[PDB]
Amino acid sequence: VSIKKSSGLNFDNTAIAINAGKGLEFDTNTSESPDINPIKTKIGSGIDYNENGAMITKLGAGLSFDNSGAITIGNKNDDKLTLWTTPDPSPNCRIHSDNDCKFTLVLTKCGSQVLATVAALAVSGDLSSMTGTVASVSIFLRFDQNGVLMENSSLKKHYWNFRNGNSTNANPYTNAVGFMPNLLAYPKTQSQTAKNNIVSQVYLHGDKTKPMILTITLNGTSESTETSEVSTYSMSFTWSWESGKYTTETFATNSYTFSYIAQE
Amino acid sequence: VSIKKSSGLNFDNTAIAINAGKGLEFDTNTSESPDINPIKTKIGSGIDYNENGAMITKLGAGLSFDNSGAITIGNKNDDKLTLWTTPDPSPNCRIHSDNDCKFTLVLTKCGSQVLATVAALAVSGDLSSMTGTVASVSIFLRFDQNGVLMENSSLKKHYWNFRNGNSTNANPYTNAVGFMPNLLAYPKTQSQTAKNNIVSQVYLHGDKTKPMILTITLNGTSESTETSEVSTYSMSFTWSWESGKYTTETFATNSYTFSYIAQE
Amino acid sequence: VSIKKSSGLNFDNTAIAINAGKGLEFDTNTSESPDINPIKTKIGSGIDYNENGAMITKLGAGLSFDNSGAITIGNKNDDKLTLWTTPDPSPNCRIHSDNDCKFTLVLTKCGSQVLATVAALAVSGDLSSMTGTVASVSIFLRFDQNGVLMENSSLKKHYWNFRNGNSTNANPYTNAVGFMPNLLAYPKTQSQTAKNNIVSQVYLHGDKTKPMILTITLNGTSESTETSEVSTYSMSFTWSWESGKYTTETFATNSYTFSYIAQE
Repeated sequence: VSIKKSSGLNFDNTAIAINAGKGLEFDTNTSESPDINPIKTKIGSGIDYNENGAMITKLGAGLSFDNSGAITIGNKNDDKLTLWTTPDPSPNCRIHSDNDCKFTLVLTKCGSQVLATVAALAVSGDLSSMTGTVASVSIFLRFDQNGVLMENSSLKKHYWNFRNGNSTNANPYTNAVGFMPNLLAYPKTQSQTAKNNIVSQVYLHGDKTKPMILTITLNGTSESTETSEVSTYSMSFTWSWESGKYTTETFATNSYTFSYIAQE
Repeated sequence: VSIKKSSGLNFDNTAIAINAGKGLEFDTNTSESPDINPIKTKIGSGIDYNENGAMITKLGAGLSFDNSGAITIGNKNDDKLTLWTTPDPSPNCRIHSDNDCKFTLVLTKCGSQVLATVAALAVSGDLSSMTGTVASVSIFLRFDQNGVLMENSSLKKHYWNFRNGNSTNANPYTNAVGFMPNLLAYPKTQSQTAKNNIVSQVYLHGDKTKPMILTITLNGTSESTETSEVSTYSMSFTWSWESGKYTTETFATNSYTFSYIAQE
Repeated sequence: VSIKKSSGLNFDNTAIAINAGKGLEFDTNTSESPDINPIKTKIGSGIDYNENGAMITKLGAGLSFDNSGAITIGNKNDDKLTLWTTPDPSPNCRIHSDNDCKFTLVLTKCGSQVLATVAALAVSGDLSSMTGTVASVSIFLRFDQNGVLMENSSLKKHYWNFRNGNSTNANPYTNAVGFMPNLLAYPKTQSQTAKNNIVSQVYLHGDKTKPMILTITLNGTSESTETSEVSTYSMSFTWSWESGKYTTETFATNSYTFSYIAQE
């Protein structure tokens, strides 16, 4: 028996056998091993086996296959690079009384930063009924060390979750630290550090004659320190204006875009 | 004829054969088949073969090969994650009269949101010659149910397509739904719902003494309801100021950044 | 000897050999080659070999493996899709005198655009001590043809690098053109082209009563034309307010979000 060792064949005690090297190996966990030890590919990270025994790239969060079977950015329904209240939230927030507001917030992770958009809409009355001697509105979000929404927030927990189409995951998320405001950039503190805020002039109902100041706070003064409810990450949105004004108006803001350094 | 079956080979009808396992198969599509089938690799979604027969990961939109043969994000040339008018557009928009303005708009898909940058430059004359009794400028985009720009838009159709280097795709796109404003978040309506708008104070020619208000509208009020030309998605840009101002000025805005929840 | 050609084996002049097809080849580099060449997988771009000899997807910038070993978007210990000064810079910038300011700037690549966040803080005195009939503060970044920070810049070179956790890359970056402002969209010019800037009203210390104008310049008039130090790309941040105001105040800004079209 003459073999061509120059092409993957060799001996083992004068017994012919295919000399497999890289990317190749023998399936040890065969029903007939060592007798029947079929040769197969040696895979690792990023690759997996199809139900049909075919090798495929194992895709994770953020990726998916297109039509030609190529890998593209984007997710097949489930999307964990987006944390939100859903694009069209039912009353889900409290400003002065329970469920008096529809709060909209979409956090999209873009690596070291989070791109966000926000909008609020009262659904129980005019400003005068939600403020008192106050000429401001405040919506706050407190998160534990895992990025999980805490009870002492203005937003109801049920529909604050990762994206799933135009809705959210049926199951509550357990970790979103990648969406939290970076603690080195925005430390926890009682002192209002300029860098912790994003301050702009906005307009009630988009009306130029009805200006307001929107102040967004990352950690810092928006952190909860109450006994038993100390938050690690936090973020609040405050709208202020000249006392006496808009008393009869209905609180309704225009969508607002902003971004911040992420914790990880 | 001694075969150590523990190493890939086997005995089929007293004939030495290769016992192929996971990730390996026999090419039954060779000129000389099924009598002579070589051993090829078993591959599925995410994997392909180049001309040299080597295995490579099949990349789609958003991904590309690093000069080190690594998979990285981004397509310097053909890029389906960017719908724009090119960065250096020629007279391509109509404010008052044909081609009287250069309109620059870049929509960059960031998953659940679209990050965008906009700028406009009149190239035919001063504000007076483009408004009339109106102290404002409007640029609107109408899209069919597939995200294709409709005839009833201020922007011309030729150079509004997916990115390719610093220019556009040669072939007109047929779907950009993932770039369209989310209908649940921004419904089509005859009503000025605050959330459908983004409103900020901008400055003409970047001069602090020449303030203007910029109202970007998503769907809703910017939708086209005209018989035969009813849009599904739309966005408009309106710049307004005190009537009787900047009559001899050239309309030139600074670059503005905003983002919005995408349809998908 | 009989052989089953329909199963990967063939005859080369009476020599039994394995008929290698797509995705396979013979390792002709072994210590025993060119005679005892084992059979191995033919690999190309996107794929690499484990130390264990297994096949794995070769991941580059922007990608990484998660728990289940799947390919996911995101990079912790090395993110070349983020060029920053680190989230918590020590004095690292010069406004009037050396190290008199903590300049924070994060540039995150989002395909065709760079998403950015900026914030500055003086750490040596008040506004009067940094101005003098000025009524403004400027911070400029000049870059060479590779996107490498130049000497005639306000920011110290040391900690302006790609991201690594909450710090920077141990090694100085040699190319970041991908983070530079597009030259076609924002040309180099002694002329103040409206589109080259981004202008907004901000507030000192987030105090509604202490407004300022923030002018960001992409290339254009921010480019250095000095002999021997002629920048290719550049960006500047200029804060101006009404003369005579805020002389005893310390310069502190709120975080500012903005974006621009990238060079590549």
